Amino acid sequence: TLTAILISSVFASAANTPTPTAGVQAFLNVLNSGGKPMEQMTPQEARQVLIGAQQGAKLPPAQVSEKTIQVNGQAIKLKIVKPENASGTLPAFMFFHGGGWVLGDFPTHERLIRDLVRASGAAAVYVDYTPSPEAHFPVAINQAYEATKWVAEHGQEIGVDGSRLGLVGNSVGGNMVASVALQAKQFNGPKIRYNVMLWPVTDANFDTASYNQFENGYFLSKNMMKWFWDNYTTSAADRNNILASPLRASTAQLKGFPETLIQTAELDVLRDEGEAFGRKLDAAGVPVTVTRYNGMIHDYGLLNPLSQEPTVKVALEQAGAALHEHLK
Amino acid sequence: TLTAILISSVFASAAANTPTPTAGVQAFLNVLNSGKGKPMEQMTPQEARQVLIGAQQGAKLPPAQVSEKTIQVNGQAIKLKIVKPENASGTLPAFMFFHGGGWVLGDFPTHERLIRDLVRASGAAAVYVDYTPSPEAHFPVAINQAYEATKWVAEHGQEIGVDGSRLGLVGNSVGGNMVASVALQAKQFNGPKIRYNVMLWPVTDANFDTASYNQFENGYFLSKNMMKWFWDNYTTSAADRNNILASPLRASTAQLKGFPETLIQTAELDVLRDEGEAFGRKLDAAGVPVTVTRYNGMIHDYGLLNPLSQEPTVKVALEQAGAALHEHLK
Repeated sequence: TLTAILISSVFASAANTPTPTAGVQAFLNVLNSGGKPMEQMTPQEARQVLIGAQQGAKLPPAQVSEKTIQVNGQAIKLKIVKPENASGTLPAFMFFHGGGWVLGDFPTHERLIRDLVRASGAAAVYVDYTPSPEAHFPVAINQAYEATKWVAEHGQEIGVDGSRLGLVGNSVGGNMVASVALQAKQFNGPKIRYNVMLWPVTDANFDTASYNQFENGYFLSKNMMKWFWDNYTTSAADRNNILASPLRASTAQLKGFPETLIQTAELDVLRDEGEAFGRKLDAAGVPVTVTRYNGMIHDYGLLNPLSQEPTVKVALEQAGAALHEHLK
Repeated sequence: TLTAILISSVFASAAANTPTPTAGVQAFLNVLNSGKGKPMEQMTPQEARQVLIGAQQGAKLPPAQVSEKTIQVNGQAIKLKIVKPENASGTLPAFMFFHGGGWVLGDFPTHERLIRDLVRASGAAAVYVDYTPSPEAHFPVAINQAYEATKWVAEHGQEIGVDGSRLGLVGNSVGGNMVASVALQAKQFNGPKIRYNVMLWPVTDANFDTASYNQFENGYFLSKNMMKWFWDNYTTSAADRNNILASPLRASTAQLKGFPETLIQTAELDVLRDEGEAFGRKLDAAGVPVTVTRYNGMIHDYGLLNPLSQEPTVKVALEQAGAALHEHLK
């Protein structure tokens, strides 16, 4: 009886090219119809673009606190985010924000951070590193490492088990994850349970296939990336330093890197260098997972206008679930 | 000074995003491709079934509870296997589980480790459906059994300790095809309600000419000739292959409107990769909430094959599928 209907005309019908999802396309359509390119702005002007765009988002419940640490004649501001009904001592992850070294701060990233805390059950420790061009390489990655060391050694002071410590970051913050992990390897600690590199920057080069395919029109442009790198450091030697361009590390330099998750966006100039870095990690014996989220642009999980995109909600839940498993 | 070390030669670099297997997947392929047996499509169904049975046999299973129930629908009996978290007691949401194997291969034991992993990661009960294999049956027997079993759980789930109103659909390969087929029947027949679909490296079209079909046609376990053989055992009818319950990629936007919220996982080095990703794009164009995740370095059935159950990507991918399902079954 059913089989007759199933084979009938009731169910008759009549190239995997990258395209944004409908929700991402709607965001891009307005952006691309707008004005002045970011690389022609001052740092202050560019910072305000992200501040104004992120302002006023609905924040999911979480507990936020603040601590300023003193390390090696340096004050470092931390913002600590915990699940709303947190009790007892929690594992933690450092959180390194994106923004091309020039942009970004805690409020711009707060919704993303809260999403990752909720999905992982772990405390986030945001590091308020000095932006570029006020500082150049390697000021911020040094601050990031020193703050990581402080949490590992003193984390009980903020209710965290510093022995169960991850590193999480988006974009240049994902670069910062790799930079802190490589410092920790060279300096014999602290131990890191897991890295989450969200759509990371991994190389000071602008000629991968994805750089060419998504050069303009996909929110993050090639020229923005060049501007960001120029504000960070114009030194060829710095750009050849694995703490800036971790894609340039050899297999031997990557051996022993922490277990890692890399998320990439299908329509992101940075996609190919993030995926390539994952392949290099695996060749060095590092346990690594690389997930490409189709239809997405760079910073899909950051931009508050995209916070209800189905892929965004799933991707961040999935990053949190992986983190939770590795912080037990 | 600390900066001095960071800018120093200590950190100078000592040292094209081409698809390659991870080291662990390559090790598995080297064992597999070392065998001197004949191609699967030259085997009898029984011989081919034994290949997958043996590949999966003897694996460590993570803790879970397993039970069985045979249901009677429209005069036909359908065997179910029900998998719950080890410490389950209390009503749970559920997902139907449709196994893969090209319609010819597969069963519960071959898929048990995968099913248990998804149950543990999601907290939900799995209801495996023992559909009739091909060529013993052809289209649409198995997808009808799958739909009838789904309807039964929705209406009678209390009998197995499940809230049938919170019901997902999960399957790998042709099982992911079966997810879409059951969802499209449910839309046509006005129920049951489905919270979430998880299509794991699915078959979506009876065509063999996508770029991934050509790039990965041999050497990556699942071959183009295997896929043609599986389809041929399932149905050689052109009309059936043009039916959206067999080739859901051929559905129009209007036919896909209202499909349940969906997660699709694809493997980078899988003939089926492109049709799975293309189906996700079609769902999104029809207003369906859909996430498509490609796992790099993986072959087809990365999450099924027990020799790959300790591959880092596998463990993470299945945890991530379970987390998405948990969020949608609350």
